[PDB]
Amino acid sequence: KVKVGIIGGTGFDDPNLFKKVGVRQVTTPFGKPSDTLVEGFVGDVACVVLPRHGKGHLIPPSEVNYRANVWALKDLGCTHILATNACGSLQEDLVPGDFVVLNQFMDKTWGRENTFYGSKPDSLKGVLHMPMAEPFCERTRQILIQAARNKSINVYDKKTMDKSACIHPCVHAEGSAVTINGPRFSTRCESFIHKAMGLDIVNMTLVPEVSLAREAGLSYASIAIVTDFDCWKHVCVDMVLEQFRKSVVHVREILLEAVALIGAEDWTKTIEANKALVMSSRQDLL
Amino acid sequence: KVKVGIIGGTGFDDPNLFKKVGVRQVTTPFGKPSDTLVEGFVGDVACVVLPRHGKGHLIPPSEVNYRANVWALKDLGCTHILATNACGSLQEDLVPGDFVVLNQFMDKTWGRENTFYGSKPDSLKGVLHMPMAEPFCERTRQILIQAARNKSINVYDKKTMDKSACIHPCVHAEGSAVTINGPRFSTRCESFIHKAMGLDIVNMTLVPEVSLAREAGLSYASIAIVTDFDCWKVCVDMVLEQFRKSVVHVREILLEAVALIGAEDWTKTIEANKALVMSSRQDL
Amino acid sequence: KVKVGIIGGTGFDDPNLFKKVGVRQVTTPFGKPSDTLVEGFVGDVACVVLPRHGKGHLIPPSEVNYRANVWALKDLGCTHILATNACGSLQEDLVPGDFVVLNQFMDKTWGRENTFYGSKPDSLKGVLHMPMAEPFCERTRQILIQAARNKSINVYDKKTMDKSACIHPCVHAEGSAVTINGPRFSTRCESFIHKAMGLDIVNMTLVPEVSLAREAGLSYASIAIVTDFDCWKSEEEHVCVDMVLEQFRKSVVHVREILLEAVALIGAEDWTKTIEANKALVMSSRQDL
Ligand SMILES: CSC[C@H]1O[C@@H](n2cnc3c(N)ncnc32)[C@H](O)[C@@H]1O
Ligand SMILES: CSC[C@H]1O[C@@H](n2cnc3c(N)ncnc32)[C@H](O)[C@@H]1O
Ligand SMILES: CSC[C@H]1O[C@@H](n2cnc3c(N)ncnc32)[C@H](O)[C@@H]1O
Repeated sequence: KVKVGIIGGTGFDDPNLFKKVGVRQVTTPFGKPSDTLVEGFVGDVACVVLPRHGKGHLIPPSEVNYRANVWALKDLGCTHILATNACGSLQEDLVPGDFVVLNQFMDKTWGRENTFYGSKPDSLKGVLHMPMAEPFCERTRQILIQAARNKSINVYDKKTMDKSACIHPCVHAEGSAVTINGPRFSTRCESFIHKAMGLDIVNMTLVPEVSLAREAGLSYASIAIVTDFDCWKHVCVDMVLEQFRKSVVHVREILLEAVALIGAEDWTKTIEANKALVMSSRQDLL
Repeated sequence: KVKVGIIGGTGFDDPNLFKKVGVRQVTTPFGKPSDTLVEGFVGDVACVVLPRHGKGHLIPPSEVNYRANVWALKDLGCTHILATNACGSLQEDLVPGDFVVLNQFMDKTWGRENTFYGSKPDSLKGVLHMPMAEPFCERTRQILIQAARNKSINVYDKKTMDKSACIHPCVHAEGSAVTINGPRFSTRCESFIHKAMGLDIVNMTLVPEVSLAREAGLSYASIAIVTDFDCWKVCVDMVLEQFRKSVVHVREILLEAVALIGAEDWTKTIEANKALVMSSRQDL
Repeated sequence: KVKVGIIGGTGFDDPNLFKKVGVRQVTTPFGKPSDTLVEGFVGDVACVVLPRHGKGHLIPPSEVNYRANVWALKDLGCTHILATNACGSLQEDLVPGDFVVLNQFMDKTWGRENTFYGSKPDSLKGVLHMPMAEPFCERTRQILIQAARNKSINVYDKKTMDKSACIHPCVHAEGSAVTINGPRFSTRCESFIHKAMGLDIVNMTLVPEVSLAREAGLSYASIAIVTDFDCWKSEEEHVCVDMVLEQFRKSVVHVREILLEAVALIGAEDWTKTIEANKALVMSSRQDL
């Protein structure tokens, strides 16, 4: 049976997705998650919410315990994780107030625990080399886009639609993220180099969250909230929080509809393949 | 009033900038600085100098306590930091013996403490997300450039001048650095990749020093010394003589830059520096 | 005079290279190596082999003690290190089953000890800034290439041969590697970005091994084994552990043949000046002295 975990980032401290049924404080083999987990239901579908940066946003991106957050949701029997991520746009048609259902990323983070497996005592025994060519669960990506359509939110696909058909605010049907380590924002030089590489948005939290989700055998998809233009075009904290304020109502609608849409389908084969993928990536056993 | 801290890179392990008035062996919340801080004056202007690599150049770039160095200067009441940074050139017009007053960078460092704030036990409490689009203090950059002019050094600005102004040796009035972790120098493949990205010089020490200075509310500017062509493109005695001549020039730039800083009002700039820190605290 | 160390990667967790003469259980000032080191002879040349990931391949690329592996081989008197490195191809002409005698790299690793020297108690006292423009030992590179020829394996030299002269499987006489930190494989986005930078292969273990060998005054060369296309070529078999191990199975005998012949070729030459130069480069790179 399906159970959807939700990891909320900047601006999503009041998800208001369901009346809470229960509240749970857990530990994992990798430490404590960012905060208490809040439990409830969307229809018949069990749902669990946690704030990535903890209540009060005291934890910076580089210090978030991504391993504990993902493993805590796995241990509650989540089959899916939906994530929100505030980001800066590197592209003219990705405008503050738009959303992006990411399908690609380039990793520029460092110093974070990015795998559950290793040779040290605070990791699980083994060597896990996971395929990441298409790093998200494509089924769950498409459910996020379909949820946007079902809630009458514009969807823009730059492959099949002229730029003049891009009506803001819109959900972009694809996009690539560069994940930088933070906590500072990029220089103009860095922003132009990321733009020249063809990346669409920049953010501090996607990785290693997406990677650990796949290690945990979970279907993961992110909805990126464009809160600013990165400085190739000026981003600051107050600018980001103000835009997320204007966009959070849509984030809620999409996530709410997405959970219901997940629950309406059979995931048996996908889940079995998620699990089999973890086992076939163990080099120490092969 | 103003007080200018100076962080001396390679070639400045024992700077003879001013008569030593006092010395300060301090400890910061983030550990010990690279060495004792030397206090004095340039005319009327208070000044503090420390060698980034310590006496004897025993501390490699990745192990320099950038947080302690910057915070120690802040605790002494510095309003500005001037820094020197030896570098390799990535471009044909940047020649050994030239200098660069950097205005941009691309960060390839890792494993260094690059922020004063966090939830970790060895940081101050808070989440600080600093804007860094133009990461230096532009007033202080122009002062280093003017100091070079005042000491009869050629200044070349490829935005406002044609190539005829690029007469060596010259101070390049803008430039972008890639900061690598070291300690090894780049491969030819790495050098060509950085060149293709349009970067001007490569160095090991600019970041996180520039980042932490802005976190500390301080105006910061770097004068980079071109010591070599990086290996995209040489007896040691000639290299050392040329570096020696470059150090004389940089010493003159720094002393003149301190006097230039002391001659202007910085009230509003300093208030803006501090306000940028406060408005960058997301946890508040 | 000469003694050749060998660091075996994937496919070499049990090297099986020569008759075991001595088994060394050692420690270094930087900790324990990945496994015991096996000493013996290839023909008349002394040789030492160790598995980079240890016997069970329980040590991931990010956690290998590169410093201890290299220093341990130095302490046993090695003058040379030959390394194998499994990799994915970023280029149409580098096909699974080919090998690459690397001559360049771009480093995207982090969090690994990459130098013997520093100011902390677990390093040697000093500051070493090594030049790395051409980061391999060129004589030892050419010996790997000659060893392929002596064993009737195709050699492809893009500088002197046309694209239609590339016959697979072949040893490529040059190539650039991007070293990523792992353990995950690259995304499609990352793979196309590395390809656009002109890199030839992607791998997780070359760096800092190559850098520390030069710091130790040793001649180092890597033979990269193309086990997959990296995921830019989606119309091919997508990279995974199982595919890598399967291709390595089909290639390992030829890798051993090149290694064993290269060891013999190294012993057949004089290295007095090259070793003196390796050592002098270390001393002239000390910036505390
Ligand atoms: C509160 S502003 C910083 C937070 O917003 C995100 N963010 C928004 N815009 C950007 C940007 N232009 N670059 C990087 N991260 C950004 C980051 O992931 C971070 O957690
Ligand atoms: C004492 S030599 C090492 C110093 O040289 C500087 N440097 C000079 N040239 C280069 C270069 N081409 N690449 C990197 N760093 C360099 C680095 O910042 C380092 O502190
Ligand atoms: C078992 S597959 C992963 C191992 O082989 C190497 N390898 C093979 N293919 C790749 C690839 N496409 N990218 C990165 N490393 C690879 C890595 O260095 C690692 O030790």
